[PDB]
Amino acid sequence: AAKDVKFGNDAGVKMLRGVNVLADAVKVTLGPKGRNVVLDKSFGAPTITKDGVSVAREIELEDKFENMGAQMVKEVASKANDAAGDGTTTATVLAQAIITEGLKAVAAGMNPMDLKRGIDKAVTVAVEELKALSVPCSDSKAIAQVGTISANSDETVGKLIAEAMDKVGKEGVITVEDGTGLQDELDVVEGMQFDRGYLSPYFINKPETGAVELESPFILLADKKISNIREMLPVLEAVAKAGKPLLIIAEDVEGEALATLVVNTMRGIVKVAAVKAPGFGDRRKAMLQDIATLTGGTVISEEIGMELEKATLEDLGQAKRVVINKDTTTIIDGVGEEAAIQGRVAQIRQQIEEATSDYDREKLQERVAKLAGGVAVIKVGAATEVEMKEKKARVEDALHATRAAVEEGVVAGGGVALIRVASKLADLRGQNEDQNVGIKVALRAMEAPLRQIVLNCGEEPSVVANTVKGGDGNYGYNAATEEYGNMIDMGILDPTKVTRSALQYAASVAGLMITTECMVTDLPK
Amino acid sequence: AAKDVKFGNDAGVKMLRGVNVLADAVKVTLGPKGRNVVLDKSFGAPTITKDGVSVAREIELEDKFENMGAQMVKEVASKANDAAGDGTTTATVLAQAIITEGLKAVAAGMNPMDLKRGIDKAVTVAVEELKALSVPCSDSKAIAQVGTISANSDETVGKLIAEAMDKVGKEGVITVEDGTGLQDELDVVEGMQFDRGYLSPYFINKPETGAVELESPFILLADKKISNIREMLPVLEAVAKAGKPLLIIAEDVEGEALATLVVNTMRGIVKVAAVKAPGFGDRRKAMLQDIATLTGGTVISEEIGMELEKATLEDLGQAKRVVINKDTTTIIDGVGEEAAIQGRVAQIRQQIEEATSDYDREKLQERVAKLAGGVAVIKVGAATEVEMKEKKARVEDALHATRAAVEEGVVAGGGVALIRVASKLADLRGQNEDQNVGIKVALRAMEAPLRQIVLNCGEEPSVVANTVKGGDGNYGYNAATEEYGNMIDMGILDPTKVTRSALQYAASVAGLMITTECMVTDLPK
Amino acid sequence: AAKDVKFGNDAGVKMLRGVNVLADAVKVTLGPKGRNVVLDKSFGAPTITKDGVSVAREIELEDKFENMGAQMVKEVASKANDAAGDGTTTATVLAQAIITEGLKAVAAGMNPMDLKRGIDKAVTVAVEELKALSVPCSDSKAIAQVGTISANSDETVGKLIAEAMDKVGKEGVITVEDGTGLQDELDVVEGMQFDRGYLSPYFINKPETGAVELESPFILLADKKISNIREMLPVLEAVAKAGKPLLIIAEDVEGEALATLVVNTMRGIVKVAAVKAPGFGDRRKAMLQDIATLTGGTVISEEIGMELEKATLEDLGQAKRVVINKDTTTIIDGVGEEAAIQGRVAQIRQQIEEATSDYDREKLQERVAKLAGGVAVIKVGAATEVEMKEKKARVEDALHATRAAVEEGVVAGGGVALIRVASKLADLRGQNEDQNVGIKVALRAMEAPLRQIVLNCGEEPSVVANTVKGGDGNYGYNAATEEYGNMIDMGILDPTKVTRSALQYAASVAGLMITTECMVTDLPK
Ligand SMILES: Nc1ncnc2c1ncn2[C@@H]1O[C@H](COP(=O)(O)OP(=O)(O)OP(=O)(O)O)[C@@H](O)[C@H]1O
Ligand SMILES: Nc1ncnc2c1ncn2[C@@H]1O[C@H](COP(=O)(O)OP(=O)(O)OP(=O)(O)O)[C@@H](O)[C@H]1O
Ligand SMILES: Nc1ncnc2c1ncn2[C@@H]1O[C@H](COP(=O)(O)OP(=O)(O)OP(=O)(O)O)[C@@H](O)[C@H]1O
Ligand SMILES: [K+]
Ligand SMILES: [K+]
Ligand SMILES: [K+]
Ligand SMILES: [Mg+2]
Ligand SMILES: [Mg+2]
Ligand SMILES: [Mg+2]
Repeated sequence: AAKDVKFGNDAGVKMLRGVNVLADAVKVTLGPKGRNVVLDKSFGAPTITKDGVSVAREIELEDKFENMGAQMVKEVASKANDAAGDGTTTATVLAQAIITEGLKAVAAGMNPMDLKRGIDKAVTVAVEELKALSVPCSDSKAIAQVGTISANSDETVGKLIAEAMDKVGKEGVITVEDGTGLQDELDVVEGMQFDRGYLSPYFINKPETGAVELESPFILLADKKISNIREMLPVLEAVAKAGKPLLIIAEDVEGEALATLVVNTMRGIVKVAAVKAPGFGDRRKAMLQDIATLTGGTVISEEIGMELEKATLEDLGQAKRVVINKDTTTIIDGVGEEAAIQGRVAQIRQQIEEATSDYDREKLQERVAKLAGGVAVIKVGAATEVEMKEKKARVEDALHATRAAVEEGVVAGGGVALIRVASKLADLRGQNEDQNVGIKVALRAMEAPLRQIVLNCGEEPSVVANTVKGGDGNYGYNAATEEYGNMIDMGILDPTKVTRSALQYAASVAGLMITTECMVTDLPK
Repeated sequence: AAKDVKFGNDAGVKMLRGVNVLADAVKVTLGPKGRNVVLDKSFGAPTITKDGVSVAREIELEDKFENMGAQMVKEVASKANDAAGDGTTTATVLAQAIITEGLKAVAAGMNPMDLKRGIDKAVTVAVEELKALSVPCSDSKAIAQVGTISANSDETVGKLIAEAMDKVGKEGVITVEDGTGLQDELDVVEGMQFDRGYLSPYFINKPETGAVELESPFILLADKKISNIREMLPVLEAVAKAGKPLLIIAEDVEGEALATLVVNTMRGIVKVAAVKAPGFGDRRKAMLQDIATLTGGTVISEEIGMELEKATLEDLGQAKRVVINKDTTTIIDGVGEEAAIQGRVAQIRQQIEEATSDYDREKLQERVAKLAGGVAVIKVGAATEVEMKEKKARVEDALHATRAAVEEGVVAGGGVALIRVASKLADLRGQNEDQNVGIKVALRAMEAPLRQIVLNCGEEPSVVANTVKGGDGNYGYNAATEEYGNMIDMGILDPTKVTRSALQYAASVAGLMITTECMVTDLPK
Repeated sequence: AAKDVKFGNDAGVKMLRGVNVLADAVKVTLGPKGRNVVLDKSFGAPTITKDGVSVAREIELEDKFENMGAQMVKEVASKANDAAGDGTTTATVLAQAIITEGLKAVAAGMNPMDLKRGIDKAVTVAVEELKALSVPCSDSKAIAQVGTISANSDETVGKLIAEAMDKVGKEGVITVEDGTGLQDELDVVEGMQFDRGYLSPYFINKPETGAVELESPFILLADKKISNIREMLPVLEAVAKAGKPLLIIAEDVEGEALATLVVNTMRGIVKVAAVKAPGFGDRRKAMLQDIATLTGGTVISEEIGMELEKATLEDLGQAKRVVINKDTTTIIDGVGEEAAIQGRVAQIRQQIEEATSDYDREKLQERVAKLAGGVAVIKVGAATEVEMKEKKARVEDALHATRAAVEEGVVAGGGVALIRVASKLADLRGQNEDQNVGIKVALRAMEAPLRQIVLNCGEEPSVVANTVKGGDGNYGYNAATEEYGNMIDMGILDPTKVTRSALQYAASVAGLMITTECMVTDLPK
């Protein structure tokens, strides 16, 4: 259709207005004193939230160009979310800060490309510096603290997460479900859990959790790669009857075969999901067997001259339920008999005795623990369905944040880490003045998170910012108590990963907008 | 419906306005300092590009007449693209330059036909002169340089392309696919690859790549032309069963038979694709056999009194996958047994020994290399899906440009080649004054590319243009470093083919517009 | 619906405005210096043409009455086109000239009927006078010249046409197809070709060429007229099987039978086309046999007591392909065996020996030549698909014009023939003054073609017209070189047939408009 086309400044003011509406709506929810945002619903009462992502999803503007600016920066939160699962609001205020000053510099006549280069250089060095300052979240105490902090100071949620990770390990699978009513519940189910997700989406039958769930399915344990569907045809049909879904746990399911499975299960033609076998090399085969012993199946390896074509429903393993995430497979309640299973345990138990290497020893103990990984399930307390659904949300977020914290060290929260980094880069320079302005734009935007947190408290941003910059190290402002102190000692930490991600995605989208010269959209008609 | 009709000047100003909107939007993306253009999307964030073609595709104007002018010049980029696969932006700025001055001359009262004749004469001589200045891109170093330059100075992409061409030859087939994650991968697959594309589109089942892809298909190796479908009927039905696609590799598939295949495979009635046999004359038969030995098929030649009717699925060859472009067929992983294949190699290996001619020797070595051409596959590095998808784009373009460079010599880039050519034509004259003005219009437009590249840098076009014209030879302006020097020594080259194409298509469309007296379009209703 | 009704002058000015828009758009394309007209397309770039018919097809006006005038005169071009296949633009400028002055005379109070009578008388005498001046286009040199002139001075196209007519005779069938690429190709295919077209349209399966094309069809050779479908029923069903089309070559297919064939083949119920047998009388039977010997069929004549009912697929002849125009049937590649065919040739070859009459001798040689007419196929050169498609158009038009030239003598081109004729009619008078004005209107309009050709050159119409009228004979203005001279010696000729047709259709439609008193059209609602 006929288009409306805008250039330079005309386009810039439109974009800026669009990012401001989005960022302003989102940033009021930042930190312990975040404010509420009410989102209208077509039916019933409006939604009241302090969740940034929830607000962003609702933002769409009337002016086509302003809407483009809003949808562009909205990409910042979504990418930061996909990558770290937290810090989307932080990423959004960093982006607004960089875009605002960057566009001002452009309007002033500065070279957009140089501005972007300067911003990029500052971010590159800032990230290195962020790593240098990064400390860990390994022990259960740290995990508890981060969990508590991520749960709005709810020490309860903190303990839960810590206990759940103590059961299945901090790398294990953990889920949260509605509670039976009052008092939380934590139980490990099959069963076993290993680090391997679906070999492709679509298998996802429950987009609510973005996971795949199968009930009383058959489990094919093939010790090899599967490229040709032909091999599956015989077993797939055997499973076609008995009306039960099939879980493929092979060394890997490549294009040809995988593509077919995706299409067939897409047409209701037999429900089948595929995931890679745990581990690699030798231990892979040994582990693929542990699953067999657990599900009562039989490994189909070519090493013993076995063919998938010559595989009956008797070779297949089976369990009451199996769940698979983007990167986790959990088999709940397997058919395997305690005789075989417990016997398998005894075997591996001796393996540990004959262990001549710590590495081999560790790997073996990992198997016995799993067989004797599973899935830790957290059932949220209650006392009224409303509160129960709420606490469930908090536990979910706290878990998500703590998981991120465990993966990559931690740094002082409350926006102080970025402020310390910015101060260390005061002498950073580029190839020219415009690049230097870009560097300064980035260092200035690095104070935005702390300033917005303070602003949401009802305090003065410049005063608090000035005071924090005055000290050093982990010295920061505790917005919950409105007292200065050592952020680490007060338990206010952020996973280095979310801080880094927030900054990189903010600078990335900001750089693109700053170097945008023209915009095209449908004519308002 | 009722039409709006415009004549002369009224039509001219409309056309000019339409080409200006398109050219201005496109030309800002020219060269190393090209600016970004933001293209609106109905959903999500806007597209940000420095790619001229991407911008042109989005240009459509409200005023019916202006839109006609935009769509007309848009033909310049598309034809230059189809012919050389690069230089569409260059072609667009040349067209705008020729159209602008040409229409001004017309408004001044000059004869349109003479103006066009003059422009044509200048372009004819300019092309001859361009050939005279043309130098080569034969060795891997040159290929690497061009690749690097086409990849925005990414020496990585440069090395990749150079290595890929070193594997399958600079005339061989090369593809790029998403990487497994971090670090690039280069592997040659079946298999073999020969220079023959689909005998007609439609066979193209994947318009994304504009190629045809078949999985585990049967390969009919007929040593003769196929005109009558009757001959195929028996084999086509044999292939109808077993549910596998068919690849026809005959001496040629003419109208009657071809037309049927296009219609049938068009109705899902058996998937079949046809391509000519590699080479011609004697070597053709020998090569058609190499394919047989590779795919485990049997050549059906009339020389041995064989009929296609009397051909079973046992005579047909077979491979896990085959891909065919506009002019390349690649058979990946053939059923042929290493015994037969490796034996065939030994045969041809002796052929080379008994070779009494270099030509026959070269041709034989070509066969052994292919059997012992295939398809080089480039898997782009990664480190996040976003960057991976981006680098993939660059490798694709760099490859496309380097391929063009390899085909036809090279000339100084940065728009200097056309400037040198223009200076050599200062004394060119026509049959009259109007023809002389046309010649001058063309020589003036030849400076436009260098001027726009400089303008995009933020420098002064006239000053740089003046300085480059001041020197001679490969003396030019390096827009990346903003330093003058020897364009060739700095590695800034353009395939003579893209420069020539850009100029000819620009002059061609410009000539048509300049000689347009009337425009007809639907009434804005 | 409610109508708008206009009378006399009100209607006249509307008509005149409508013919002026159409004629003005069309006439700029007249002659060697014709200008371009740009025609808008709903998708892609506009069409740029110098072809009058192409422009006329696009002309439709908003004002209902003006549109009526445009559509009426548009009938001039279309009829001239159908009758001579050239001179549509010439016919259009003659019509505008006659209509313009004629309507002015009417407005002045002159009797419309007398004006029309005068115009008619002038045209009647002018045509006689045109015949008197008419010279021939018989030898290949003349054919080459006309072809070159009709191909915009492209001596290449001229040679092609000349060679094609040298192969199949100037009365033979000639077609043009896309070339294989670079360099033209001329080959005679079956086969044989005779002067007989489809016995009715509808059989036309390819409206693009307005011809009928059959592949591997059966050929019924009945030596008699076919009125009753009953006779065909048995053979039609035999042909229903084997899934092959049928070509009926009988003495003639009359109403009843023909009507059925048209209806059945109209419903996909068996594809059958019918054409009369070549020649008449005795030679007819002999010729019908030559076709049999060529297609391997059997003539079904009642003379030998044969019935169509008792005719099997074995009696029917057969060929790989057959094409039939409005007045030409060409059988390509017949099944007949070279033994029978070459033997038949020997027979007729002796016939020529025993020939006691030149007439019988000529007729026999015609048969041997055909059997030892066919269809000459011209494959246009190339060097890029665009240029190839263009040159193909030129060859098509040049062929069409040359064919017309060959049929009926030639006269000086460049509009001089009509000017010479007009000068010879200076003393022509009618029954009254109004009739005399009508005569003058017609003689004045006869200068219009030369004047428009000159005007398109950018020269002065009155000066050139005055100078040409000053000399005599073939003295004219060469618009290509802008030099006066002998039109015939310069090779600028027009078939007398197209000039005559252009004038008669122009005067015919003009006469109708001039005698129109009232117009009725739907109310603009
Ligand atoms: N007591 C506190 N004092 C100061 N800052 C705190 C305190 N508790 C938490 N924070 C900080 O608040 C920030 C996180 O706030 P919040 O969860 O509202 O936004 P986000 O994580 O950036 O985005 P999302 O909407 O995805 O949660 C981090 O900088 C965190 O360290
Ligand atoms: N360092 C450089 N200095 C000057 N010119 C350069 C430099 N590097 C590349 N170029 C030139 O830039 C031009 C190519 O730019 P670009 O790829 O943006 O446009 P294009 O090829 O004309 O069209 P497309 O949009 O199809 O790519 C060529 O003239 C090339 O030689
Ligand atoms: N060198 C020439 N000088 C003068 N007149 C020429 C010359 N070459 C061709 N002509 C004339 O130009 C006329 C034909 O022009 P043109 O083909 O443009 O129009 P047309 O045949 O009247 O209509 P159509 O659009 O059907 O072709 C004829 O009168 C022909 O003799
Ligand atoms: K919040
Ligand atoms: K570019
Ligand atoms: K013309
Ligand atoms: Mg958070
Ligand atoms: Mg390019
Ligand atoms: Mg003509």
